[PDB]
Amino acid sequence: TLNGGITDMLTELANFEKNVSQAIHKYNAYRKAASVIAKYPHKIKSGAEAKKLPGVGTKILEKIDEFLATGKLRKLEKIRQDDTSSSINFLTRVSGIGPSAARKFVDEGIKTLEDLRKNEDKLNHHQRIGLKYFGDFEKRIPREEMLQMQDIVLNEVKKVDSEYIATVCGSFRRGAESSGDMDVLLTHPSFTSESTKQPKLLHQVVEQLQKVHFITDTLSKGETKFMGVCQLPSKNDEKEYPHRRIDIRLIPKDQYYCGVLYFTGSDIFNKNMRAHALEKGFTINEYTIRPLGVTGVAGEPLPVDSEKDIFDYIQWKYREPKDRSE
DNA sequence: CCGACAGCGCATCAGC
DNA sequence: GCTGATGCGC
DNA sequence: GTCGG
Ligand SMILES: Cc1cn([C@H]2C[C@H](O)[C@@H](COP(=O)(O)OP(=O)(O)[C@H](Cl)P(=O)(O)O)O2)c(=O)[nH]c1=O
Ligand SMILES: [Cl-]
Ligand SMILES: [Cl-]
Ligand SMILES: [Mg+2]
Ligand code: NA
Ligand code: NA
Repeated sequence: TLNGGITDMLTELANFEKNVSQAIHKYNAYRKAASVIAKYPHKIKSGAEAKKLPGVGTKILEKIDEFLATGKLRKLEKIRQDDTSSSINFLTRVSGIGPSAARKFVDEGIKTLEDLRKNEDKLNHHQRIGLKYFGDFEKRIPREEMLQMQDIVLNEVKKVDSEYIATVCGSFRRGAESSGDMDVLLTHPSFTSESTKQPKLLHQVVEQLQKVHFITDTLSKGETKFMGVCQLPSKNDEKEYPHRRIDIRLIPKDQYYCGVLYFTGSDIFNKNMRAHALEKGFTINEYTIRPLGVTGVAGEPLPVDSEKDIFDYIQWKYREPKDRSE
């Protein structure tokens, strides 16, 4: 990409803040500046040029100047020399291994991919699966494969009940050419806001996708969220597709637009939009938008008939999913 | 000069 | 086993 | 680490 060196540097700094420092706001800060720079259709030539962009303040500006001048950041080279941090940075790339498990592993002398394989009895189920598919889960999903997965999922939910609705969200719905996982929003006029004629709806759908061997593994399961692993069928004589992460969310119908807003993101967009909602006197979660009182108590859920209605309350112009790629 | 920084679902662990 | 906190991931 | 107040 055009400013790929700068956004790589910021992402590496961000990974350090998340994985090692656990400095969440510094993580998001590096991450926000990385987002707006990758989006800027111009070759950044100095830190001052970048300091014109939102999210880029003094210290990211200075780090841009250092990186432009040298190809490097001393901070990053020092982190890369730190064995504990670097081991932690690697181990947190396994799905299910965060900073706590990472440094637990490192103190146990477990710090490599093959260390993990030798001590698999030390991993919980999520971590075992993350290790099993580690190479797979480093691979992104071409949009063309996302279309095939979408075809399978949307038809299968119709097979369980023809009035299920399934919307593939996340980066795919913002039009990305590749995606990290598959995010499937699901609902049914049976299910309205927690007035349940009887649940088990998500399990029914998961059952069916397991039955056709699309879902191959389970990471988490509740009444509203399933996390697991799935795989496209291969044709005879031919290399398997990589296994893929999948998240399916079952949401009440009267909450569909909040659900699809949230599940479409991006995460930075969601954080920004939700912050502006607080500034305007509302709170937005995946289910509802509510008013806030002076003392902060949330009101009752507001009517929503579209994504645009949510933008209207907080006095934003509607943004197509493709322009929410923050 | 400093405090805010989104909001949630599910799994597991520590202590009882 | 439960509560409540922590961990990890959308 | 940035931003807004
Ligand atoms: C991680 C995260 C996600 N979301 C919402 C917004 C997200 O859009 C939605 C999907 O989460 P995802 O992790 O799959 O994000 P994505 O956009 O699909 C990624 Cl670019 P990729 O999967 O293609 O690699 O969940 C949040 O609201 N807060 C969050 O902290
Ligand atoms: Cl570097
Ligand atoms: Cl709610
Ligand atoms: Mg996704
Ligand atoms: Na991970
Ligand atoms: Na996801």
